[PDB]
Amino acid sequence: KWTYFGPDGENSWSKKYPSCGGLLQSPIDLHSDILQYDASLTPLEFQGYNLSANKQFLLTNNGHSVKLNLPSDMHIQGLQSRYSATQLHLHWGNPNDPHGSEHTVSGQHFAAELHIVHYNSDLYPDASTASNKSEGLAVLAVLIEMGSFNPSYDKIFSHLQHVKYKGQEAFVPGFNIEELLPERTAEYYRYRGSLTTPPCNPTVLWTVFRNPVQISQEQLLALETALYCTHMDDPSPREMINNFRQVQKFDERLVYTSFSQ
Amino acid sequence: KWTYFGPDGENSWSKKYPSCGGLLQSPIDLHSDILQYDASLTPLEFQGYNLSANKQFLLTNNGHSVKLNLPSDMHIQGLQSRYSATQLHLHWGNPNDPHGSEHTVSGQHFAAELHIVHYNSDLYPDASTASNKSEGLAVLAVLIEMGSFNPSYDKIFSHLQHVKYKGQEAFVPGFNIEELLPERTAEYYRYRGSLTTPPCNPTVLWTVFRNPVQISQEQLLALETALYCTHMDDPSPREMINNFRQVQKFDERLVYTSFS
Ligand SMILES: NS(=O)(=O)c1c(F)c(F)c(S(=O)(=O)CCO)c(N[C@H]2CCc3ccccc32)c1F
Ligand SMILES: NS(=O)(=O)c1c(F)c(F)c(S(=O)(=O)CCO)c(N[C@H]2CCc3ccccc32)c1F
Ligand SMILES: [Zn+2]
Ligand SMILES: [Zn+2]
Repeated sequence: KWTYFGPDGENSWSKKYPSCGGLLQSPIDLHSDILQYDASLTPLEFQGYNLSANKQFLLTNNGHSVKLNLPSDMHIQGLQSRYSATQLHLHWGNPNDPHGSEHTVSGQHFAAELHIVHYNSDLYPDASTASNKSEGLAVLAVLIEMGSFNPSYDKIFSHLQHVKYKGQEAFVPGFNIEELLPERTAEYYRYRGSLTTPPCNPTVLWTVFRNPVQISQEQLLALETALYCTHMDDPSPREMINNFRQVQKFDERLVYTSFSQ
Repeated sequence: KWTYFGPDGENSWSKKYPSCGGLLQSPIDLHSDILQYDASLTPLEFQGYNLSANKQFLLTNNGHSVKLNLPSDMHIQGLQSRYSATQLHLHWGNPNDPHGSEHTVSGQHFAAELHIVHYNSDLYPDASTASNKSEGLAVLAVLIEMGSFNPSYDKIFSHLQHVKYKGQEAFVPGFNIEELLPERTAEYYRYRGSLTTPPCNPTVLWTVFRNPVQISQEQLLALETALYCTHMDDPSPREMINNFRQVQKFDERLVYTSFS
């Protein structure tokens, strides 16, 4: 029953999940002293991201997150193995402090953050298996700032009032997930880190795009007010707010960039 | 035994020291959204800070930071109770990322940070006893940036090579500790928080001065490279670097400022 607030919050995770106190932890602050240009970081290609509108995909509130399941024919090409999609989810703040990205940039939080989780499907038959293995997971991260209304993100947000409580599931028609990515996807930060929730496995190759996307104040307010960590019938409801982890020590790591300036 | 790096680092402090996972944890980012002017916050008076140059004060490396012992006649006046000095110490990063303050300002780290710890001597006999009690401690924090050479900080830093390893100790002749405080000490942030090291008791009234001080690039590099966490005969030595805690969540709370 880990949480992001109170006795069971982040400084206590490592009591039950030892990797959360181990090395290579994410998220981190992306700042100049630890950035190094790497010309071998060539463009990723996003394959089968255009999910058919006539198909539908499962949206679930598991109490800690809201995730959309993605099909294994969706993949990223460019890495040293194929990585297939398994799910996407978000992280965000609260109505009175809409600053809940996980990674920060020169010490500043963005409003929210989208993660698209993939696993090495060349080597493993499912993401759970991959998650304990060296470079088993690759997660793409999109920074989200308060700005213009975003119709593509709204294809997800329009379904949240239907997965308002833990254990609830809804179906989302397919759309082109590439619409959720920012401009100039060839410009990104890359680093070795971990899951940012229990069990904090240090098995993730992170790609954080350099450019943020925008969603509106009203979309952030919906996202921040729609969802609960607890079941529909729980007599001690908890809102699902401020579901991001603080940034972590670097432990001598660098972050490699595909952009030189 | 706790450290700042590896399996014994900050995220595992709460196993042995449960307050590190509880309420009112420090340090925090001081940013505009959470700042509120409070006209009640008047200037502190630093009494007994001009330490006898005929007295010596113990500097020790405890494996976590370098600390100078301070005398109980040194005190802050201006708070509801008298708070008497017990020790000062510093936190810093490393020469590849030289930004190791504990508090940040609009998400930005300073080079380093000086803390002068005090305890409520009106209510408790010594800082150890106060440290887990209501209203027990008060810490002053000075932000440090690279700039001009600082003679006064050099009164401490010139002794660092004598306290290189864990368990080593040196003597520092009294000097005026107020020389380590910045300009316009009436300007400060105040908030209720905790120790930033085990046992992380939530018993600290924090005062962080608005203005930083300067030390030279050579002085900052000395601080970053002079000390180890380990004993002299340890086959696996460890540099004392990056001895600062990551900022904590601070939600539905204000930091009060003595300035607008
Ligand atoms: N920010 S993040 O990308 O690190 C990240 C999460 F933020 C997050 F919430 C979840 S979870 O499964 O919904 C919560 C745990 O129950 C996962 N899922 C993890 C749990 C273990 C596992 C195994 C295979 C694929 C994904 C995950 C996750 F990878
Ligand atoms: N950043 S800080 O101001 O919170 C702070 C420290 F950063 C730090 F390193 C120390 S310590 O004594 O050197 C190491 C054991 O905590 C202390 N000392 C505290 C620990 C408990 C205690 C008891 C009596 C006097 C001082 C302290 C500390 F208050
Ligand atoms: Zn995530
Ligand atoms: Zn300190």
